[PDB]
Amino acid sequence: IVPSNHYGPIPGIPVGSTWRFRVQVSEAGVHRPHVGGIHGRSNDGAYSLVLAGGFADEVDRGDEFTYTGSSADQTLTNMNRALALNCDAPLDDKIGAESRNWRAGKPVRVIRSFKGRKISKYAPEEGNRYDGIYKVVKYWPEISSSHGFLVWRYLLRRDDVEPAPWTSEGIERSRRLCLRLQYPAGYP
Amino acid sequence: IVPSNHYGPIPGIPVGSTWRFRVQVSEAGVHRPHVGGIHGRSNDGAYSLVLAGGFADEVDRGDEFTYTGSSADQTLTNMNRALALNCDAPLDDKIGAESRNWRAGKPVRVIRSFKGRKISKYAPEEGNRYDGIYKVVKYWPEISSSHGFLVWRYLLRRDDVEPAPWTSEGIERSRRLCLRLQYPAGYP
DNA sequence: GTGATCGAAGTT
DNA sequence: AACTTCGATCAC
Repeated sequence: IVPSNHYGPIPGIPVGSTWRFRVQVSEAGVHRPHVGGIHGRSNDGAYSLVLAGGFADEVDRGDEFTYTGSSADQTLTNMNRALALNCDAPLDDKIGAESRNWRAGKPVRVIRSFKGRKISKYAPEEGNRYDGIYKVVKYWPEISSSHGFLVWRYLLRRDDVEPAPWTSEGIERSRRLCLRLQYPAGYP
Repeated sequence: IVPSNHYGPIPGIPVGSTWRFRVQVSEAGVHRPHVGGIHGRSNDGAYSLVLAGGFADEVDRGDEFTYTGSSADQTLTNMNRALALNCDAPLDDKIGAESRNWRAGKPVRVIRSFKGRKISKYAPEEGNRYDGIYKVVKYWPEISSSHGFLVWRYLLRRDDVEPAPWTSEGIERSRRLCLRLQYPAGYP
């Protein structure tokens, strides 16, 4: 339906949509990789990402959250560099950079998984929930507090006309459209 | 239908049956893990295994083949110990052991994947093929020729009344039962 | 085809 | 519930 390098929201899929399995999200076109947390291209940008609480030192305030790139020190390559390119700022592989106009940054589809409940209060009760479009305000390398190795950190800030699922308006909208947890066809 | 610790062939499923994906094999009960190559229990034995050519130094003569346990030296624990228990011989975590009566060993369901074509001429053209029951003749630790680290090796020998799929009789049987590559229901 | 990956079942 | 584990997809 849509190309793999599609930026922005997927047509016909409103914020609050929830799928049980990652493969459902892949077939839906929201997040193509079956396993990988980040969908993007190293010489273009990042198209989507998933919060599944993989890092104990990550935070989540809903409108803003931190993200970590994918036994050794991490580097700004592949998906990490892809995510870095979305930031409206010159690329800096040493100390990172901060966007001058964060809203000018490339749009990123953000999906929160229930697995993130161990680090995030905004994680859904079940499955994987599309929470909308976020943008990279800044990024920088740092030593991870959870395993002592260097990791790349990213700041994501929400910029979407669609109301957040945890907000009253988002609740009213999710209820209005009867958005509920969808299992695969004929699931036991 | 059957317990997870079931030894021997799965009822109603003849040798030569082929599925495209591992998940099909999991749901069929032939090999429960979705990813893992070995299905067994560390304090009981091994129930099934998959040949997908993961090790370049493995061999396959059809009736007999070598298998390797799952950056560092391997140990005789978990699935490896499980596979070791199937051998009719005292457990030896130093130099391994050789069965006195290999036919007395515990039965192991063996599934060959097309991925094994790079090392095995017996690997199927497509998907994953159940080739029947094998038994562990012996096992021993050795330095892997493909990455220089210590690995545990296993010798499997076929003992099944059902004819092998590559044999004339197995061909005639597979043809007779119209056994062909099965895709998941409603696959594009 | 080679290299990469915040997924699900099973065992423990 | 934590750990172990020879898939499926898309990026290069």
